[PDB]
Amino acid sequence: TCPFYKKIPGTGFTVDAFQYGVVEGCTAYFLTHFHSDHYAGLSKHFTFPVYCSEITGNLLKNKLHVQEQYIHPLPLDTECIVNGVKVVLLDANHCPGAVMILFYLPNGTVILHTGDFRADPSMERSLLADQKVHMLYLDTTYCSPEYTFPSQQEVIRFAINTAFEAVTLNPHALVVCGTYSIGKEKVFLAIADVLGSKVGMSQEKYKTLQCLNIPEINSLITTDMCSSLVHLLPMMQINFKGLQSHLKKCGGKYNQILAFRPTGWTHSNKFTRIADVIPQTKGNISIYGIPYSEHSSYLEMKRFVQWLKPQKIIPTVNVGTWKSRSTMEKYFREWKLEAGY
Ligand code: NI
Repeated sequence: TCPFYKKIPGTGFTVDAFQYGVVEGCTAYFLTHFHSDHYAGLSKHFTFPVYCSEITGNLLKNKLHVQEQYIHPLPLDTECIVNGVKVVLLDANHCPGAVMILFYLPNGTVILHTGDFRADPSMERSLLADQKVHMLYLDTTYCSPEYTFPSQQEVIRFAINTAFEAVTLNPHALVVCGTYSIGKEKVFLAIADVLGSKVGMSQEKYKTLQCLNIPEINSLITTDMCSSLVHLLPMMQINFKGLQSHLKKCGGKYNQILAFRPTGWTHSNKFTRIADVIPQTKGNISIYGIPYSEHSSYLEMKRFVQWLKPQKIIPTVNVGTWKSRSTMEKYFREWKLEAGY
């Protein structure tokens, strides 16, 4: 059965609730983004209305074969009416097509569901600037002060310089990048761009990328692996065995692999600065874990919330243990007392 934090009170609406069967009283299902924990349950047999971004709608149609008649894509930053309720989708600064949803309830309550987000000061000049928000359903993934990581910009800088240096020293090195979902496409795109290569990948991943409306994409990606020196592979294959095996398949074109695993936060963020990051090496294979996050750091989340000043917060992540729930509630209270709302 559908949990309470996936329901929008006073509406016919749910958010990211497709794994529960038919939800009692649900007249429209919103989907914030195409990540599997959120889309779980959707397919070609789904016959209710789904509301989402254009990009998300492209993936529903082409990857899960949902029928066109039930996909309702909405423009960003635009007041829209859905079953008699005013809504707005806003960019979530998560993966491609990821939104936050503003709901304007009949009774005057205003609710913001962030879906999955990376809070940014640029959100303080969206349509959020104009009015008060009563409830905030918040992506609390890294809601604890030990969660620090660098900006996305600093991480790409590190990666571009690393890859550029290695291939310039050895023109027979291959660069490999791990993936398991949409998101983080800048990692592999920026590296291909500095090396003047296209990024090569399987047919299923190429398809997924063709749904994302990225400008001049046909110029960056390809399924011909032989013509590319930046390869994408599934994240699980980014280990010494998986990579040695892959190198075999390249038939003596390359004699070295430099690979990257984009993670979220790892505990080595507590001690090491981005400039100081070093790989794990075995033979002619090196692997860098790089902390490219698409979720708010603690400080980025705090800033957004203390700006917003919601009357009530409902977490959507880490909600399963009393210890986590308790911890999050203590931080909300601090933030509230510190800012004075
Ligand atoms: Ni996500």
